[PDB]
Amino acid sequence: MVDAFLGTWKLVDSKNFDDYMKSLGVGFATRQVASMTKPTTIIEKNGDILTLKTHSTFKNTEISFKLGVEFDETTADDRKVKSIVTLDGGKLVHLQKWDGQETTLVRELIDGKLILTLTHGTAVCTRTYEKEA
Ligand SMILES: O=C(O)C(F)(F)C(F)(F)C(F)(F)C(F)(F)C(F)(F)C(F)(F)C(F)(F)F
Ligand SMILES: O=C(O)C(F)(F)C(F)(F)C(F)(F)C(F)(F)C(F)(F)C(F)(F)C(F)(F)F
Repeated sequence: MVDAFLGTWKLVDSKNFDDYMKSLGVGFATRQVASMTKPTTIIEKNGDILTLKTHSTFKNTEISFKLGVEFDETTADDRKVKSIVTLDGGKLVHLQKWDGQETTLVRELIDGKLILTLTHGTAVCTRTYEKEA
């Protein structure tokens, strides 16, 4: 039931991303660049395999994963994590686990916009994406 997430999305709003990055220990110079970067997220499916690409002028990432099946991931900030993505309440919930820590990356559709909520520790960041043709 992931179909409405699929496509190409552009960042159009960000709240508290610096807080989130700082909670994860990202260095100030990197946070400075990241705060001014507007990534493009591409979400594709091939049967029950999703691929999620994040493209920007700074860093790119790509993950592929089966819904509800754990996968190894190396994050943009070089954390080596155990990840799982599942559909929960109509949201794509990506949970990353490493060193007993956790962070969630939750995507929900609200009025045709894709809202990404990032939570680590007490930091909660909300990033809004709009669909590109
Ligand atoms: O897709 C997005 O909009 C996003 F927020 F930029 C992000 F790519 F998910 C991200 F959170 F920045 C991240 F790259 F995944 C990150 F978590 F790795 C990090 F940069 F925030 C960290 F702080 F962890 F390094
Ligand atoms: O610590 C880092 O070096 C990092 F995680 F790679 C990052 F630079 F923070 C970063 F994630 F690239 C980013 F800058 F935060 C970003 F803004 F590029 C991103 F999050 F947008 C994207 F997802 F593209 F990596």
